[PDB]
Amino acid sequence: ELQEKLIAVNRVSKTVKGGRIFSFTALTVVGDGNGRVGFGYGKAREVPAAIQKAMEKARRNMINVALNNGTLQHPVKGVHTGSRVFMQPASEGTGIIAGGAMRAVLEVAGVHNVLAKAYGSTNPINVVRATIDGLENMNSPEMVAAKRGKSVEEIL
RNA sequence: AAAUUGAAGAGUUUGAUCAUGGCUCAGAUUGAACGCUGGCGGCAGGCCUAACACAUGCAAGUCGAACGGUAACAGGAAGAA
Repeated sequence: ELQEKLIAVNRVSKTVKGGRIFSFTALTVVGDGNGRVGFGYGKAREVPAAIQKAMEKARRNMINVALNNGTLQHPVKGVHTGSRVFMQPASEGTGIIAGGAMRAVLEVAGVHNVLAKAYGSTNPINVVRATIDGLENMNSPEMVAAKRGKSVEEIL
C-alpha cells in the first residue's frame, strides 16, 4: 500500500584503537500517496540492515499533511539547521520541480505539481526535515476557518 | 473568452559529521572561429579587428512644353546631275 523511497546512502566512519570502523547510514521516506508521509534514518554495519532499520523508523512517527486535490494549498517556507526551503502550488501537469531529497519526499507525499527551491546548504537529511516541517505547519482552509471562527466562504 | 503557465541541483575541506566558504559542471544563447564529416530545399545572416591604403567598372541626373542653337543621326522642301 505504502510507497517507500531510498534517498541517499553514504558510508560514515569511526576511529577506534584497532583502526577505522566503517558503518552505513540509510535515509528513506515512506508514505501512502496521500497526506501521510514519514522519514526514517537507520544505521548499521551493512546496507540491507541499514535500509531495513530506516524503513521501520519511517513507518512510525508519520504526520498528516492537509494537501489540496493534487498540490499544496499556499506558498510555505521551512527551515531545519541549514536548508531554507520554499515551495508553492503549481497548475496541473507541471510536475515536481524539486532537487535531491525534496523530490523523493514530495513524490511519496502525494503532491504532483509544485515549484520548490532549496536555499542554504542542500544536505539531504536537513532538507527532508525542513520540508516536512513546512508541510506540518501548512495551514488548510478548513483549519484556518475553524481557528478564526469564520466560514470557508468568508475566507475564500 | 484569451493576452500567460512560474523557481531541481551535483562533485570537491574531514578518519567521519554539521555549518560557513570558494572553485568546477549539467542549461540556454552568438554577426561566431577551429577540428572531423557532409545529400536537398525554404527563410534569415555574412570585416566584430586597420575610421589602414585604394588600381578598374558602375553608385545623380533630368527637362526642347524655359532659351539661343544644330555636333551627330532621319525625314521633308528647293534643287542639281
